[PDB]
Amino acid sequence: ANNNTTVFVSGASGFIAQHIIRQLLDQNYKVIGSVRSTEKGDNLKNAIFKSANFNYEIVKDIADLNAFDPVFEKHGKDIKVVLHTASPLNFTTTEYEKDLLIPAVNGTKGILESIKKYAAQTVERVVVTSSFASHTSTVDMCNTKGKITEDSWNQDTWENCQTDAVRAYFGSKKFAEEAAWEFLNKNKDTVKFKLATVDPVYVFGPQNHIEPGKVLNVSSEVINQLVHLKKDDPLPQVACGYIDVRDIAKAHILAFQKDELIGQRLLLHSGLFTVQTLLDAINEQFPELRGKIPAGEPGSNKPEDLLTPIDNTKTKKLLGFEFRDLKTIIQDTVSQILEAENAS
Repeated sequence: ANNNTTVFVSGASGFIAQHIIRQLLDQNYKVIGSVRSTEKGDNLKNAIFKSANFNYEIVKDIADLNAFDPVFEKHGKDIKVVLHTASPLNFTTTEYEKDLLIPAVNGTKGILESIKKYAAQTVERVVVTSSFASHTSTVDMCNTKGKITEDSWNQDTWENCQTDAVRAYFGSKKFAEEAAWEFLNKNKDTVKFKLATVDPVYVFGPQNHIEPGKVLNVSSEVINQLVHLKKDDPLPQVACGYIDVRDIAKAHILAFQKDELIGQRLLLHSGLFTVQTLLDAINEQFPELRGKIPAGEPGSNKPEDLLTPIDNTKTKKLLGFEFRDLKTIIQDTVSQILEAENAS
């Protein structure tokens, strides 16, 4: 029955999306992904996924509100599930409303309007990839006396998130997700689909695919960065929650399969980290790197002493599977990096 179900995945080349599609194909779903070019789609179909159940459509700019109209006109009677993972390109700008906020909101509104136009009674489930940033501003992320849950919202306004590039990016995620819930509320009787959102913290984990022989490109930066720093190199400053990419992918799939996930914001978060946390874990699990990478200041910079606590009890109860912990993430991520460089 899964092969009788077509799932549309926007932004199919992405880090999260590739794991979603791998998992979907492993469950014998029919998948149409959207890609920015024929060469990317072909590389995906024939070098990465290698499946007759993966098709692709070209969608170049999700800031265009009509970007998904051709897809749903062509396939509007077949797509039962939409996993909307695509985000606008993030680039340096000082015009945050024009270059960040408006494209992010249109990036959500567009595909929903396409569904309303061409597939209102066919699409049964939509899952939108959102962000921890819809739950908190950057300015509210470092309050050890507060608490963030799935019902928390980033409190910034359209105007005050524009003070700086990271805060504006956080605001773009907030307003993009708000647009999804607002669309659903305004169209409750016009469209059939049920909506959930998957809202991840900082994403760690192994690449779905590595092409060998290459400098290795990795989709989550900080672990690969630390692995390649020398002993005396100055340390980056990075603190957030962490979540494995494969758990995010699995959550998206449950979020269209399971009726208990309907209408929920799912906070995809396994634990807190600072760079010290990562160094401690990497040094412990990879003897070959001790004395080669930084040690940092073990015991300093505990994330509990810096970050607003995150309580995602609801999400963990509803998803019903155990998130990978930091040790597993570091083992899988670092061993993939080291083996790939060994092979090249």
